[PDB]
Parts: sequence; C-alpha cells; structure tokens
Amino acid sequence: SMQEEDTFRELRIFLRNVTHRLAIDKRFRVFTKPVDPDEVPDYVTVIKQPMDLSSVISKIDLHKYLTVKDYLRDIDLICSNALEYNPDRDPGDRLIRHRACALRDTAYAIIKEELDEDFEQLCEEIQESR
Ligand SMILES: C[C@@H](N)C(=O)Nc1nc2c(s1)CCCC2=O
Repeated sequence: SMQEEDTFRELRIFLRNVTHRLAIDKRFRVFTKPVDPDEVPDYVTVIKQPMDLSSVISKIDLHKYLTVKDYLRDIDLICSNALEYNPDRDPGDRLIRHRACALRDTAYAIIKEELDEDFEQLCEEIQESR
C-alpha cells in the first residue's frame, strides 16, 4: 500500500544516513569501494561474495533492503570478508581486522541507539506478508 511504501522509504533514508556516517569515517576508508583487481589480484578469488559501503548504497537505492536485518547482513559480510582475507598475525592484517570489527560494532551501536524497535518490527511484518 501507500502506507507500506512510506515505511520502506523511511527505512531507506535511515540506512543511507547510517551508511554515510560509516563511509566518512577515516578508519573505514578501506571498506568504501570495491576491490580493484589490478591492485589486489588474489582478492576476487579468495572472497566469493565481496561487499563494500558503495555497494550497500547501491542496494539501498535498488530497494534491496526491506528490513534493518537485511542491511546488517551485508554489514556483517563486509566484516567477515575482511577477517577471512586477513587471517595472519602480521600488523597489516591485524589493522584491517580491527577496523572491520569496529565498522560492525559502530553500525550495530548506531542502530541500537537510533532505530525504534517498533519501526523495525513493522518492516519485518510487511516483509513477511509479501
Ligand atoms: C596488509 C594486507 N593484509 C592488506 O592490505 N589486506 C587488505 N584487506 C582488505 C583490503 S587490503 C582492502 C579490501 C578489504 C580488505 O579486507
């Protein structure tokens, strides 16, 4: 209905704002764009489902997220991909892992503090009805 499309539009506005706040944080610059296979040839082979904050924005605008949980699955994927691609004890690996965990924690904390539980429940019930 018109009421339901208003609800999903509010969700998209909220997700764009959260994603923007993540993307402008200097700690998360390595997660803002897709991995250029020129610079990192082994990435496209080791990571089967790449995800980054620019791809998240595109999915928002394609109406791919109908719930905050759908969004957080892609935030979680950015994080899990980084942990999988950076398993070594080397400080370059440890730095990216730390930033990945901070990206995930930051997104979850913003959503916990700023997204009303009843709004997320409404999104889920509209989604489960389709
Ligand atoms: C130092 C070495 N471990 C390194 O540069 N690792 C990198 N990891 C990632 C890069 S570079 C960009 C895409 C996301 C990602 O997980």
